Amino acid sequence: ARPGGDTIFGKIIRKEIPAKIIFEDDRCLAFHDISPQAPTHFLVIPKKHISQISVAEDDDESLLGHLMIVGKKCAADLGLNKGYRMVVNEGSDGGQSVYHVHLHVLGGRQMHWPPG
Amino acid sequence: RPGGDTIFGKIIRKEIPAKIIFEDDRCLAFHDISPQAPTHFLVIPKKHISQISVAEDDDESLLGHLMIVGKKCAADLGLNKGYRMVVNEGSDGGQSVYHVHLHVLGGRQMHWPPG
Ligand SMILES: Nc1ncnc2c1ncn2[C@@H]1O[C@H](COP(=O)(O)OP(=O)(O)O)[C@@H](O)[C@H]1O
Repeated sequence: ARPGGDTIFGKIIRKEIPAKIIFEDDRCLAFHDISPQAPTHFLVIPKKHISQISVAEDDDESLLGHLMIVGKKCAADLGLNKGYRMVVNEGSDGGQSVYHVHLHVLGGRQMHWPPG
Repeated sequence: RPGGDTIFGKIIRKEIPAKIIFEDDRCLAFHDISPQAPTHFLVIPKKHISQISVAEDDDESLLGHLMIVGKKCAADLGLNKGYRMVVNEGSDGGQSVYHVHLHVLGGRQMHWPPG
């Protein structure tokens, strides 16, 4: 197991391929999504490879919460003052495509209900 | 006031009924009264945080706890094919109640975009 894991996100974490990075620290990375579904759409990912939220450990609590705090801070820095939606997809019914935990943050338009 | 002045505060205080799934010292999980999937529940902190935008760095572990409780409840609700977790902020996010809440939806295919 490489730092960052074996998915495409591991290449982003290891800087092998570029991404438009909003924030980085020793625990996580936030970057814009290349297939945006809203005028602003970014991802916050842990540097630790957790494949899916369903396999997260109890002591990954802090890390998961950090993703959300980083998300909210990045949303504010990106000017999302009218609101936004955070999404985590799990497995096939959740529409998860990349098996590395990631938090979507979408805003800049009205989001509708249901959320897919 | 502890747990707040929203309907979710009333639920936490047991003043009105809810379809409670799980409780601990710091959070409550209950089925959404307006479900959008065959399983649709909420995980909420007992601490009244109005919205994710005002959460503080010291709330990190509590927020993560909502996600871990959500995953554990999803498993005990039979959701083995997946699910979607959602936090709405503000008007554009479609936030319905100004008390932080994590939605967990599954039991059907969730689609893209997520609203
Ligand atoms: N190299 C990349 N840079 C930015 N976004 C990426 C890259 N590769 C994948 N993505 C995005 O990663 C996201 C993965 O989320 P998942 O929840 O796994 O799938 P989807 O949500 O597309 O059905 C998608 O929104 C996709 O565009």
